[PDB]
Formats: sequence, structure tokens, C-alpha cells
Amino acid sequence: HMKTKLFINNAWIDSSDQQTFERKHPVSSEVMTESANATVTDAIKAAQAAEEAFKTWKDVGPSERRRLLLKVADVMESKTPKFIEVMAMEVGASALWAGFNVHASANVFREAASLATQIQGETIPTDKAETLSMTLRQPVGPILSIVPWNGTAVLAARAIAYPLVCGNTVVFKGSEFSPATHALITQCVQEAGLPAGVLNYLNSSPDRSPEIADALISAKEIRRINFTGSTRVGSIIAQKAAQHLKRCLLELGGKSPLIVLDDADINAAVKAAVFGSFLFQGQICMSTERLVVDEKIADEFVARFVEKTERLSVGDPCLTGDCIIGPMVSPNSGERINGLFKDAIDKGAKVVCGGMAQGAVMPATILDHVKSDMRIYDEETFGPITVVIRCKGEAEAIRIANDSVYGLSSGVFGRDINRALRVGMSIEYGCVHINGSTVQNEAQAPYGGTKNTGYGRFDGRAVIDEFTELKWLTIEPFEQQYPF
Amino acid sequence: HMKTKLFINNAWIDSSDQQTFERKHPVSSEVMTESANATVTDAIKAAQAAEEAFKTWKDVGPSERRRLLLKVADVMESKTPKFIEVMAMEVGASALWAGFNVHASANVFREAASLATQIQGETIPTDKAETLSMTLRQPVGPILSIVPWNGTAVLAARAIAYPLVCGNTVVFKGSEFSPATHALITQCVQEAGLPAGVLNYLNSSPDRSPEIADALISAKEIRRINFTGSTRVGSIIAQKAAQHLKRCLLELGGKSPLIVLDDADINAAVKAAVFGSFLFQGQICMSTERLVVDEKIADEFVARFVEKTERLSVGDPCLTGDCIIGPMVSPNSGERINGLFKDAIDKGAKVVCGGMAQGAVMPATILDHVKSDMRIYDEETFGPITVVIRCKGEAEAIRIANDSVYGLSSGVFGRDINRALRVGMSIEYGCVHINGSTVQNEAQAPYGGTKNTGYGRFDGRAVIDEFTELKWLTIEPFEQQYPF
Ligand SMILES: O=Cc1ccccc1O
Ligand SMILES: O=Cc1ccccc1O
Ligand SMILES: O=Cc1ccccc1O
Repeated sequence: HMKTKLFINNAWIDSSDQQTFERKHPVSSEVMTESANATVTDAIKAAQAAEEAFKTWKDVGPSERRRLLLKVADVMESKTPKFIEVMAMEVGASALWAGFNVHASANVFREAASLATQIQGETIPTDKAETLSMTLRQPVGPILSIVPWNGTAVLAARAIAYPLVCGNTVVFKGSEFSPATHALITQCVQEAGLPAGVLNYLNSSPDRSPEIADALISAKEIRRINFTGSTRVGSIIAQKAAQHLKRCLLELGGKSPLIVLDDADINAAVKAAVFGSFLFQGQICMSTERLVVDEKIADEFVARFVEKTERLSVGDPCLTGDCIIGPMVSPNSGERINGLFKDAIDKGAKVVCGGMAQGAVMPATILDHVKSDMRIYDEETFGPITVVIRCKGEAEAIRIANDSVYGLSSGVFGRDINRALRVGMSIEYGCVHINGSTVQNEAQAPYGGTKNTGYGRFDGRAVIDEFTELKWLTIEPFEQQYPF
Repeated sequence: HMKTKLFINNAWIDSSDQQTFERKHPVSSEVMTESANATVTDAIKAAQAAEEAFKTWKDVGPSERRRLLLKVADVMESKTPKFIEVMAMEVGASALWAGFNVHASANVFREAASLATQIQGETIPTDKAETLSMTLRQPVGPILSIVPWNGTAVLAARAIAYPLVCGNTVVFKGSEFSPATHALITQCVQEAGLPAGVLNYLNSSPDRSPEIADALISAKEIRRINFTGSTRVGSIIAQKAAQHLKRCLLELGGKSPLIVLDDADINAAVKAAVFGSFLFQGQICMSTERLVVDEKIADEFVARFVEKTERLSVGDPCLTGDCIIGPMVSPNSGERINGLFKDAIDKGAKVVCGGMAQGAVMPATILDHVKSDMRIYDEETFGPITVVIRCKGEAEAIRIANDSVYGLSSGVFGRDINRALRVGMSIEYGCVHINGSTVQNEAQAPYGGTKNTGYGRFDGRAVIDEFTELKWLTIEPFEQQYPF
């Protein structure tokens, strides 16, 4: 099995207590990766390293930053087969999802690289004579980046590339389910030639995660925090950062809906539905978790959806290829889903395809006639399961979409685009896709949600404000008048 | 004395329990204002009103928004003498500070008004064929705006004008020390012709403030929160908003320094020092609380500073004009200051001018040879007192400025501007003024701080993101390809 260490100051090291933790395969129990198990002591060492490196890193010019980041992308692409292999072992990712993760990661680093000269402020008019008024965008300092296991590569990449190009250094906290992959992405950054202490990598058993996080948030060195993960945990992180008045970029849960109006190209909508629902076993925060369909069209749409869905391949990508539905991440994922499943089913829901789960194994499942009294109506379910909510009319569609506690991604299918736009513009979502799937992300385009999905933004120009100080600076004449 | 009510749905009303609270003068104990004492019930009614009005207000066009806001400014200026009079009675503001507050308030509304057509998104390149990718900036919903008593008018104005032009409605929570002024600013908005429920006004006795705030933050109607006030309270507000994953604009405390290098135009620096230190009795969050001066120059600078400071007029603006040092806000302000004063004085500090306080009455006071072991070294002191920290060299100056737990405003005086810029650019402050005072604010320019000063920003273009939803929207072809 793979062996993985901590990374501080361009050095791969054991934890301060020489202790390890394992990532076992969720169905076979076979050890996939053994990782160094960081302590709080290690975490503080990581922050101190980041702080120290910041002293010179903040002054590195745009040309060098761009060159370095561009190189990271090149290096990540050069390691593509390893990423595919490791992601398949650790998080049951098919070659499709793994390969995409790499492309997306490399592209994030290139987009970030491109932004090097684009982190700009403004020169602003002032009534004051002989005075320059302007804004500057400067580096912040050490950033705490906490990254989950699902968008295994790209979620790390985004949480490194962007703070780097903004002149910051980062303490990267990886996932207990993905330690080989996160060590690997780190290694890529190392081989691109990033200065020592600019990127520091930590991973731990989940029993240690909270206190390691608390120590870093409470650490004077850490200036801002980005967190990607469950709303449940996100609130707790933000509550801690509030005790120290620290800004958070929160990238949390979703219940991303596909709105299928009575007008929809049913062929096209089914395709978007099948894709968005079951890519990476619905373990994407923006996976299509709802299909809100007009009653006039529902029966027909559901029939086609079910036909395609049943035909989808189930299996283990580390054992065999062409798996659409790989295993889930943990021998627990099905336990949560089944609780949601039973509740829905006892309240009138209808299994139109699939069945319940067991550990990390589940067939592609669709529930029809889901209603607002069922937990699964709005509770996020990280798995190859999705729900159909039927509705009557454009207004009720908007209502149902807007009644979610989340607001990450969404899709609206309708042949009348003027109409689709009305609903598209009225719904409370960070991402709206007119006649598109709910699973999209481009680096030029801001990525984030509203409500329980959090706040702040990765990607696009918007990510810059997340990792910069905005300073209002004036240059004034020596002689000026004062009231007293 | 003045009598003040609550404001909900274009209606001035008593609180749900017909209870009142008073603003007594901090030295005479005479009743200045009697205000309706809002209950939690009133607060929820306010949010519901704001939510309901949002339904139509979000769709009001840019032309009408601009016209309306422009009118608010006109209306506020038409009420200038009343503002002067009321602010003098409630918060001991001189005509200088009151008059400025009005101008600044009117200008905020005009700047906000101007921005109506400037709340823009982007059309973004995409690799995808036959696809439009773009960002939209849309309204958020009901905003909770909590406003203190010091920048009595402009701090309210900023917390209304901006959320309004962004298409939001607001629950405005005013200050217990400034209920007549905050009711007045509300009245101005009413007379400009804002639709019912777009602005709703609440005030209460301080014993009720926390729970009224908690109810509003926990309220489903309230989408985002801006808070201006003490770091102490700001953390608590943010902790509450974290429990509901709500974004905060935090505008908190400061220990704003004036850096006087060995190079400085001492005449010019003294003038900036005198102004920034003692405007409105140093009750501005950006009041000059530190004078970091080079030892080579300190003795001379301190001598001039003391000369000017002693000559400053003390008195009560509601009784007599030309008062530079009015009374402080509460018969308690001096109790906090004296604790800070004694500590400094017992640890070697030197009163070069002034003396201790009593209730809300204090002479202009300067302490010299303040060192890092004294509480007053970095603790904010809301009063006509300020401290001198001596230093040796450009590096040590930056260190001392950067060692504050706050980072709101700052000034750097030096005849070599290249040098002044080095320190100016290296210090961790939201506002840096090269050869300028620490007390500046223009509506075109972003206003905010780093660290314990909070996060987020009023004024400038930056304020727009605070009160808008940023949505990534795509318009895609019907026919497109999917991997599975
Ligand atoms: O929802 C999680 C996610 C978002 C963007 C890219 C990859 C991902 O797994
Ligand atoms: O406290 C809320 C909040 C708002 C914007 C950014 C970071 C935050 O923690
Ligand atoms: O520090 C408080 C403040 C900031 C901007 C304008 C007026 C004020 O009182």
C-alpha cells in the first residue's frame, strides 16, 4: 500500500508523535494508504512556516508567480496516470472523474497564473486638490485551506493556486479519505519549484480534525480561512473564526435541482439529468439532487430517465473500467441514505428504480412523488440517489426551487428561453444553467452558493477579493487646511 | 423633550408593549429623547415587512432607484439645522461634526444613487460552443443594518443607501444614544418617497439590544447583516450569524496610528494629529489613537502637539458653539478611560497634557512614552485622549504599526514620499494616508479594516458585492454531448 507523510518547509516528514492513520477501501477493508497523523504541534509548525515564508513570498513579482503556477499545471498533467490510479483506489473515482479532476486542477493553476498581472486596484477621483486617491490589492498572509475528498484534486488546486497567485502562503489541510491524492498534488507544487514554506500540507485521522482546525483558526499566523465541506461542519468552522473575527470563504452543501418545465426538450433534459445525478456516484456537492418537473410532462420524463439510469454501469474503478456508479466513500454513506430512504418511502415516496444501500454499495436510485414532508425533499444525500418533485406551473417551480435551504447550482430546461430565463433569474442559486446540467464549473466563472451553501467564491475574478487586502491609499500635499 | 417612535411599513408606531426608553444627557441627566422601546415581536414584524416589500422592490428599475436616492439626499440637506440641533443634544456633537455628518450622509445617498446603473456583471469567454456564460448581480433580500451613535448620521446613511440601491430592503436597528437622529434620518427616507416596507426602523434600551439582534439574525427573512460597533460585540454578532451561515459586513474597532518619521513636515503632522485625535472628542472609530514618532523628532513634535492641544476649546455644543471637545456619550466613558489611564500611568507613562476623566467630561489628554506593556498601548479608548509611542527607524515604525490588533485607518508623515510609501504599503490597514490625517472617508473609496476591525466594506465599488447576489448563468444549446 501507499505511504504518505506530512509536508512542511519543502520537507516530507512524520508527525510529531510518529503516529499514522489509514485509508481502507470502504468495501474490501484493504489498506489503500497509510498517512502520517498530524498533531496540533505539527499544525502550529505549519502555520509558523507559512508565516515565515510569507515575509519574502509577498514581495515576489507577477512574472515569477505566473511562471511558477504555469509550471504546477504542467507538472500535474505530467502525473495524470498516477492521479487516475490513486483517486480510483482512495475515493472510488472512475477514470472519467479522475481525468477531469486533473484537467480542472491544471486549468485552475493556469487561470490563477493568468491572473498574476490582473490583481488590480483603482485610481479614484477626489475633490481634494493635489491628491492621489487609489485602491491597492495586496497579499493577506497565511491562508488556512481545508479541502474535502470528492473533487479530490480540483478542490485542493483551487484552495492553493488562488491564494498563491495573490501572494499568500497556505496551510493545506487534506482529507482523511484522500491522503495519497492530496500528498500528490502537494508534490506537484513542490516540483514546480515553489519556495519553501509557501505551501504546507497536513492530514489526520478524523478524530483529530476538529482540534487541528481549532488550533489553526485560533492561530495568530492564520489570517483567513476557506472551507469546503458539509454545512454541519461549516457553521462550526465559522463560529470558531467569529471568535477571532476572521473572514471565511465557505463552500458548503447543496440540493441542486434540475427544473424541467412543461416546455422542455425531454431528450436533452434526461441527458443532463442522467449526467448531473450520477457522475461520481452523486458525491458532488452540486450533484443533481432534485428533479422538479411539470406534471404535464413528469410521467414521460420519469420513464425515460429511469430507462437510461437502469442501464448505467455499476462497479469498482480500481478493479474495472467504465464504471459510472463507483463505490461511495465510506461504509457509512449508505446508513445516512437509508435513513433518508426509509423516511421518504414510509411517507408515500415511490422507488421508480434502484433500491436501498449497504455500506458504500448502492444501485442507481430514483424516488418519485417526493413531497415537502419527507426529509429527502431538502436534505442533501451524498450518493447515487436522486428525487423527483412534481409541480404545476412556472410559479410553483420557482417556489419549490427557492424553498431549499441550499443554493449552489441549478439547471432550467425549457424550449422557451425567455421563460426559462424568468425562472432562472428568480431562483436563489450561485449557478444557473439554462438548458444545462447542474454539474458545471469553469475557472473563469465564479463558483459558490447562497444560503446554507455558504458565502464567498472560488474561480473567476471574484476569487481575488477572497485572498487580497483592499487598501485605500492617498498621497496628499504637505500644506492643507483643517477646521481646528 | 423629543418624542420618537418605531417605523414599520410607512407607519410610525409604538412598540408592542407601549413601553419607552430615554436618552438622558450624560452630564446633566436631563431627558433629551423619549423613544418607543421595541420588542422582539416588533423586530419580527419589521423583518416580515421587509421581506414582503422585497417582493416588488427587487424588481424596481435603476432609473427609479437613482431618482429616489437622489431625493433622500436633497431631503436630508433640507433638514440640516435639525440634524445639527438633535446631534448636539443626543451625542454632544459640535456643529462641525454634525454638519459634516449631514454632508457625508447626503453624499453617500448620491454616490449610491449614481451606482444604480453601475451594479454590473460580466459576459465571460467559454470553450463551450453556442453558449453564453455570464455573471449577474441581483438583489439579496432583507438586510439587517445595525448602526451605532458616533458617526450618527453617515453610519446610518451608508447602511441604508447602499442596500437600497442594490435592490434590498432593510431592518435598521438604531442606537440607544441616538434615537431622535436615527428616527430623523428614517423620516428623510420616508419623505423622499421610498415604498412602504423598504426601510424599517427599530430602536431599544440596551438591555434589549442583544435579544432583538439574536431574533433578527435567527430570522429566516434576514439574509445578510452589517454591523458597526465594538469588536467585543462584533464577534458575538458574527458567532450568531455563523450558526445560520449568514454573511456579515463587520465594521469594528480601531487603534488608528499617525506615523511621524524622522523626515516629517512637523507643522503638517501636528495639524493632522490635532485634527484626527480630537475631532468629536476622539469618539470616532478611526480617531488617531496612536502617534508613533521617531525619537530624533519626538520631543519637538510632542511639544508642538501639546501646545496646540491645550489651546483647544472644551464645552457643550448644545449649550455653546465652537466646542472642539464636547462631552462624551455616557457617564461611563471616563470610567473605562481611567482604568486605561491609571494602568499606563502606573507603568511609567507621562501625562504631557490633560488629566483624568469623570463621567462624560474629560480635558484633551496626551500620554507620552507609552510602551507595549500598557493596556492603552493597543486597547481602543473612545475619548479625547491619545498616546505617543516613540520609535527608532523606519523598520521599527512598521513593526509598531503592524503589532496592533486592529487595522482601520492610518497616516504616514514623511518628506521623502518614496519612504513614506514603503511603510504605507507595508502596514496592515484598510486606509493609509500619506501625509494625511487618520480621519478620512470618501464615498468613492472603500471603507473598512483588517484584523479585529472586521471584514467587508462600505463605500466605493466594493460595497456592491456586499449587497448583491453574484450569479453565474449559462445559456446553452439544446443539443450537447455527455460522457455517459
Ligand atoms: O461539489 C463539489 C465540487 C465542486 C466543483 C468541482 C468539483 C467538485 O467535486
Ligand atoms: O461572518 C460572516 C462572514 C462574512 C463574510 C466573510 C466571512 C465571514 O465570516
Ligand atoms: O469611525 C467611525 C466613523 C467612520 C466613518 C465615518 C464616520 C464615523 O464616525
